[PDB]
Amino acid sequence: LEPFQKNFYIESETVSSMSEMEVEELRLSLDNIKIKGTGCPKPVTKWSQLGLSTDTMVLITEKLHFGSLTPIQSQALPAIMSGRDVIGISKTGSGKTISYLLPLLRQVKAQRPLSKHETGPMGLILAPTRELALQIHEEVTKFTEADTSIRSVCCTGGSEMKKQITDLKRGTEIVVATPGRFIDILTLNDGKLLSTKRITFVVMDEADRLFDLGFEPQITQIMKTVRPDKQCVLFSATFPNKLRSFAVRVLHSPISITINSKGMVNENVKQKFRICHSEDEKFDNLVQLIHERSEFFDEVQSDAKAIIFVSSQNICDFISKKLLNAGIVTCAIHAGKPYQERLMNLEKFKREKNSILLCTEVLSRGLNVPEVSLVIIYNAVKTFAQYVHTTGRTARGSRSGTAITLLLHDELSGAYILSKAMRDEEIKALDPLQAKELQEMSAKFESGMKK
Ligand SMILES: Nc1ncnc2c1ncn2[C@@H]1O[C@H](COP(=O)(O)OP(=O)(O)O)[C@@H](O)[C@H]1O
Ligand SMILES: [Mg+2]
Repeated sequence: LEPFQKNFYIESETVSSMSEMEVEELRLSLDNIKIKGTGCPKPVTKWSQLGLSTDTMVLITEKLHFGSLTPIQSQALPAIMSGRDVIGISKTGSGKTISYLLPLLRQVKAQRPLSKHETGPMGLILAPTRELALQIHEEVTKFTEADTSIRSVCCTGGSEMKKQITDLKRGTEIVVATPGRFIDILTLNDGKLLSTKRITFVVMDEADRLFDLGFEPQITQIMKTVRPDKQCVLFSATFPNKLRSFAVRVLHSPISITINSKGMVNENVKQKFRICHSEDEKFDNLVQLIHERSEFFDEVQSDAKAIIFVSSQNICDFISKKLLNAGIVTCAIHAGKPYQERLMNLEKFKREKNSILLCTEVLSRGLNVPEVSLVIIYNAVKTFAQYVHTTGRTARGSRSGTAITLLLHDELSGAYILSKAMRDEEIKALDPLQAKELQEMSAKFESGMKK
């Protein structure tokens, strides 16, 4: 019942100044960060936005040379440092260790040191295997080497547990342990060797594996004995129902952070693109797509509408007229038409069988049209939010249709977005060449950015 500080995070002015629209775009760009729970702070983008110690900043930026945070770090660090229970779900190799380690270190460092009668630890990291525990312990050691105030001990079934004990005799601030082994240590020396009294921070790492390998009973037993108001975090590559059930029971008002759990675009949407080398070739492709649609219609005839999004009023006027020369009728809408003429076009589009709407991307914001069978993005969009909003005009659950982007060969940010928004399955099903050109473009954008 001794009071302890859990909430340390002071949001930097740079992050505070970020608008909610900017945060949404940032979360999309960081491998589709999705949050559940209330009061999650904005994600950070620099190590310097976190109030880390000078020494930690040196290790991270000058010895490990980390230049950017992973998505799970960007969002999990501020949330955990704000004292919240957090569930973090992110693919293997995405930096989950540091995501919990830096906040653990901060909380532990802030507390009253162990008195001579206190065994520790203050922090507990549970891992499903000896090998994993040892790895975590290595990281903990690295980040605590320069600081005498924090010791770590790795408690596993590692050859000489006898070499683990003698160490525990001296006390420790952090224990990294497999769950069965931790419980065993709790009974040694009449329960006087290692105590849970001062545990304020618990981490469950590789938590799906903690459960698969049969540790739920041990972990339940551990949670029941740690103080109820502990901070607890759970990190894992997957989040099966049984683990969720455990998490919900055991965590207090947790924040859930998932990194690319589902597609930012509805999975039923068929995403496509065509790379063109000039506006002329782009228009030729548009006409061809429209012709292929019409052929399909006859074939089917043994109401599927389309929207073409363009960037500007001028391009809208221009394409409407060119399509008409090619014998293609459209309803066009852009801010240069009076309100009545826009309504007229909307109602015509809705009323007419297999109609085509030509619309500027900004008129699409407040667009009163039902979802459609086909979206053609004539001018490739350059943000994730625009791409999700535009392709979303064909998202209709199981009855979703097709979204096609006409991409110029120098539209590197457009390629980058496609490369991240399309499904892995879609990218894999691409013709080797298409996939090659897309990746090169994406790569070019990526390098061009940092450099
Ligand atoms: N921001 C970062 N930039 C570069 N490398 C990182 C970053 N964060 C972590 N790493 C490194 O990436 C590797 C995998 O990190 P880890 O925490 O083991 O991933 P996970 O736990 O998600 O599988 C490790 O070598 C780790 O030190
Ligand atoms: Mg890990």
